[PDB]
Amino acid sequence: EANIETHGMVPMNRLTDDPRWLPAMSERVTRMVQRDRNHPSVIIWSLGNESGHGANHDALYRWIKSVDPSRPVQYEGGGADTTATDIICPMYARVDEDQPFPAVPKWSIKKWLSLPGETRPLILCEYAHAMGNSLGGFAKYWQAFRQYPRLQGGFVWDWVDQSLIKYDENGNPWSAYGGDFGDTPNDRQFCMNGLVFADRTPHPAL
Amino acid sequence: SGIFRDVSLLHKPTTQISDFHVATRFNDDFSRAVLEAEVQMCGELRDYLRVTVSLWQGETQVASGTAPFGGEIIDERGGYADRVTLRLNVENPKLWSAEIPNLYRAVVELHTADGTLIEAEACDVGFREVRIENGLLLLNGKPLLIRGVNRHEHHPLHGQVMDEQTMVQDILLMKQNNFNAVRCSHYPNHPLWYTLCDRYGLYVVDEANIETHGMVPMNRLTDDPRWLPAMSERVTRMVQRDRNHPSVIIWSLGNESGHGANHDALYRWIKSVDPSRPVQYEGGGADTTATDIICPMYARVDEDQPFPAVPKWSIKKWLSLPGETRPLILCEYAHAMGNSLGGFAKYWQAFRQYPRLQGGFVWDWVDQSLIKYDENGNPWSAYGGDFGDTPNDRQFCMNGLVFADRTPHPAL
Ligand code: NA
Ligand code: NA
Ligand code: NA
Ligand code: NA
Repeated sequence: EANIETHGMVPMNRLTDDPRWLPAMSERVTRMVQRDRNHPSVIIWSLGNESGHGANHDALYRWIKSVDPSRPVQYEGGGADTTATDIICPMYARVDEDQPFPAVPKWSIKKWLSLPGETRPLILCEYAHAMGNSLGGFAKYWQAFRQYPRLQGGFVWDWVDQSLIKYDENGNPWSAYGGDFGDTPNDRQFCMNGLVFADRTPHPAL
Repeated sequence: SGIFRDVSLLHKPTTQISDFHVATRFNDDFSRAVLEAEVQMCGELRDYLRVTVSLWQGETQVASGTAPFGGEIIDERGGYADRVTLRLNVENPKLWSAEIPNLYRAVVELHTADGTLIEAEACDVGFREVRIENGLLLLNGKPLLIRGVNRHEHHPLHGQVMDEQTMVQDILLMKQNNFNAVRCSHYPNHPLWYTLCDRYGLYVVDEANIETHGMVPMNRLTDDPRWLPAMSERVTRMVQRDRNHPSVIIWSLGNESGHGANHDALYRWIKSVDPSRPVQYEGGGADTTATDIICPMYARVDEDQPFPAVPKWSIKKWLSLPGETRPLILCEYAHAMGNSLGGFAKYWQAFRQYPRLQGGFVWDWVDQSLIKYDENGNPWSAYGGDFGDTPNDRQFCMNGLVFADRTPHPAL
């Protein structure tokens, strides 16, 4: 995945729809493909994450398709099914329940496949948000993946808690999140979404 | 068996209207319509002969056209000298639908050039466009949601003889219980039925009288070209009879006859002769090349039924199978045998959530019970083998939302 996320912009595609930022975005995509295109484990290129959908995405999608046709390109931003992705790749679309947000709805993944004119496979780039005591309803996803041919799985969010170690005054280490370093404004425990702890000990969800 | 519909004498002149077709074409917002009436004559062609086609709404004549016989050039040999096609413009036509069944009256006059009437024929015209576009069945540009029921022609005292009073009672009860569509399971109905559906507002699936369900396999006759002439008359004579009715929105090739090459042939025949209506056919797995609509019977909402060559996928799953783009409308679902219709709300949740799930037709409208009489004279409702008839299938003829006297079951 290219090193491009402009999530804090308002709207999200404010830079990715601007041709002044097309040269900077183009180097994040093209230098990734030039570096990693011989690795067999890389099967899909991603244009980045949470940067809306802009014309720069469409351009860099087509660049990758011209330079390396051996790998699909995916990109979730701007509604998970834009012209910049070969795969319907939503984040946290539910199995049976629609979430009808105004310009970027998250249809239920069963419903999304049969929308008129939709033919791509669907692979969730993020699903089953493993924040703390979580992964409830995980079996519903895997029932749906096994039943529906174009539901070809997805990527759990995510592998490892992003906790950092701090030390108490007696020397004992402890796992720290968010604003435990004086860092403000922070987002507290939202960095810990892992199936495993930061020392790679498994959570029960694993 | 027997002579179970009307018998009539019709006197025509020797020079006569022998056929007429009414088509309606629209612009993209349906604000201008062209009525195209093709009229064919039989008998002596005279140069004085004329056809006038007039369009009437209530009492006001909206469009008229007068032309001698003579079609446009068709091929190297010419055109039909015994046909004439009139095109009438209608500005802002009142469109037909099941919600608002706006009807015009078309009159087709065969008359001489000095104005002497030879013979008139006529039909009700409903201006509507039925089309499948981007995987959805549209009526007048809007995606339909089919609230349908299958309806046999059954009367508990008269058997299979239909009368206007029972037809009107069925249509009223259907509309009063929020049905908008009826499937003619599984044959062309009495001719009055389509008139009443035109006037009251029901979408009709008009179905050829072809079911070979008892064959082994089911397509043993329908895949045999020796039976193609017999099947071809059941389809072509239905389309020639009923193609001017606006309530008929879909043609059906029949029911439960497998999938044979004769189905593919007759599908393509209808598509060539009448492109204004989709063709559907369930047999051979509900999604063959002989149907424009995925039209399974009793496919479940969420549960697959993976039968070996004719699986019934869950209707949500069926829509997204690779290469599948058609709308899905169950030709039969929610089998209303006795105390039934459990799980009916699951279907209607699925129909409302999924755009290409455009509804279906409940099996079925009326119990096929017949009345017998006990020794003291009291009537009672009889099924299956209550007439000494064997082999029989007992109470399986009673699958209705209403009793045979049209009293509602609780499922209605
Ligand atoms: Na799958
Ligand atoms: Na997070
Ligand atoms: Na629907
Ligand atoms: Na039955």
